[PDB]
Amino acid sequence: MKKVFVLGAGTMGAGIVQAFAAKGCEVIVRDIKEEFVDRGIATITKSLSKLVAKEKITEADKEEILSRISGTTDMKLAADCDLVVEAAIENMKIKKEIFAELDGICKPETILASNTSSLSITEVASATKRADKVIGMHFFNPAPVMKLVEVIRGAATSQETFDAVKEMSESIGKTPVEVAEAPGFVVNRILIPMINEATFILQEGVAKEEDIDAAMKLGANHPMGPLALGDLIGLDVCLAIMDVLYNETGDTKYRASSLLRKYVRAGWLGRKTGKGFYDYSK
Amino acid sequence: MKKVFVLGAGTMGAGIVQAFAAKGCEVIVRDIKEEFVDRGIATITKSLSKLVAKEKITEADKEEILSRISGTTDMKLAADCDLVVEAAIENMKIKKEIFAELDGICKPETILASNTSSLSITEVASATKRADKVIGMHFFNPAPVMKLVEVIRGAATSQETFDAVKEMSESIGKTPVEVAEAPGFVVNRILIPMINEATFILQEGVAKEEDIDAAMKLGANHPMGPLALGDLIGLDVCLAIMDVLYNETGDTKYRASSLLRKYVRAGWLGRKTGKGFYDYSK
Ligand SMILES: NC(=O)c1ccc[n+]([C@@H]2O[C@H](COP(=O)([O-])OP(=O)(O)OC[C@H]3O[C@@H](n4cnc5c(N)ncnc54)[C@H](O)[C@@H]3O)[C@@H](O)[C@H]2O)c1
Ligand SMILES: NC(=O)c1ccc[n+]([C@@H]2O[C@H](COP(=O)([O-])OP(=O)(O)OC[C@H]3O[C@@H](n4cnc5c(N)ncnc54)[C@H](O)[C@@H]3O)[C@@H](O)[C@H]2O)c1
Repeated sequence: MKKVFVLGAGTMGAGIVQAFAAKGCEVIVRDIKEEFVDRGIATITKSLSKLVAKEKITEADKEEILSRISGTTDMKLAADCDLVVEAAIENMKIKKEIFAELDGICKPETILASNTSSLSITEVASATKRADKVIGMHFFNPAPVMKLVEVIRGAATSQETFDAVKEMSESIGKTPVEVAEAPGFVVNRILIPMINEATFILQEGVAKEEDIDAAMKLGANHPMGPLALGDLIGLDVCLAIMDVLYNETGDTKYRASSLLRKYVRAGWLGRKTGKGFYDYSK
Repeated sequence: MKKVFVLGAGTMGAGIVQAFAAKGCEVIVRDIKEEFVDRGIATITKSLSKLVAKEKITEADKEEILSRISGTTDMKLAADCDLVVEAAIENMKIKKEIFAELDGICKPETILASNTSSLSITEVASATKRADKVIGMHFFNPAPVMKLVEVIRGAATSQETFDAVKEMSESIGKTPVEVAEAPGFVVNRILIPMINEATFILQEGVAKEEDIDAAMKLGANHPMGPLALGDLIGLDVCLAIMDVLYNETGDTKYRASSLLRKYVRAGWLGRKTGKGFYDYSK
């Protein structure tokens, strides 16, 4: 599978597109308006320049990756691609429309994959007549660098479809891991409550921000502490993920701290608002 | 603090002996049998050679260090020490008696600190009449190398004992962090439940061992995955800590999985037994 259709062209779409293109795939990327696609492309172009300045790749590799990527708003261009990776907005109604339409359009061979962090693949695939070829392909930000893809098997995802997505992932130099679908998969299910735990510690006056983080970094060799990491993932995202784990499981274990909900209601979302657990400046 | 008494010639107490001595403190290490003390002094000795091999230090340094360390099995030898660091077995009734004993032996100014991961500094302090001078000094294995020390204030630990242990942590080149005593402090309170969650992920069929650990390594940039890390800490230790956190809080969030109890009951404790989540060799 060398021809890849990617829907959406924000952070993860752009990153995913680059990931596929950088290892020689032909990639079409589809967004809604035309300035979105352009942005997605300029995003990727800025990222590759950062790789050239690092002397990680040549200016020629950059032009070549770019040469492998095309923009469109036409969903019909999906019809002859080997893999679709949907990385549009995290809304179930819409993902179900996208996947239905994609079911109509694409040849019967095409595998259809979502990059959703928090929505059920099984539920998405149920909107199609291709459940055996719907699958989750959950990448990690920034997708061109991070080597993991959680490969999320829905209830009806075939062995054959999993094996194909696995080889496809290795073919672009990523390490796929098989996941029977469950909330939070593996990574977010471990990582996020670890961040929520650091909010509880703080809320219960056990220790202060800088200390909680130094402790995780020096005591556990984590490259960044949990609170900084929350500020970096976004506190709204952290909060939404603890809510999904809690609503899906009914398990009081995944209850978010009151302090986290308050920071999100203040708009203290982290870096991207210049304030979360830490105050930031440009 | 010129002079340090350490209880325990085991893994940690040997490591803590080394951490102090190697920065020029005198140290008296006390265990309950000579064999043990000997074992301990050999361990510092072989660890100091290793440094020597890589020209981290020369022989004169090594033996200069070794000359600062004396062994004993008599508690009464703590009478002139400036700081005690108790790293004996994790058992309340024993710690209480040690600390009662130390309170009788030591000059009024000596600070009594414990390296306990899971017992209340405050309860230990109440077995003495010098609660203001009792504190936890929680090091990380290997104590020579790992920089962090969680400094754990009991309810009655004074500002001046805190300030003193802080300066002393720094003076041996460690980074102290202030902790108001609560179960699991900071590090283990985040880290251990993370390993327990991975055991839950495994028990519920979500994904297999190696995949869980590649996920956390490649998806979150953690230096090791949590299952391997559990095997390294010892699953008996993971379980005990989840059990303290659960009995101390009454919160079901910290309930250990059944898979964890089962592995512990099989003797599959980790590397130390040659088998935990993974099978090991030599
Ligand atoms: N760090 C992360 O953002 C991250 C990591 C892993 C997974 N995810 C998941 O990836 C998905 C996308 O997240 P993102 O961060 O790129 O969001 P984003 O908001 O930055 O980008 C979403 C893009 O999808 C486009 N879009 C909306 N409706 C569309 C449609 N019908 N067709 C084509 N494009 C459409 C939008 O125009 C937008 O450009 C979500 O499912 C999210 O849960 C995100
Ligand atoms: N990784 C770790 O081992 C680790 C890390 C952080 C904290 N701790 C804590 O530090 C303490 C020691 O654990 P360890 O791993 O070194 O155990 P260990 O079994 O390696 O050594 C404990 C030593 O204490 C000795 N001992 C028992 N009763 C004693 C007494 N009354 N006086 C003097 N010595 C006595 C034993 O002879 C033994 O050699 C525990 O409280 C534990 O929770 C351990």
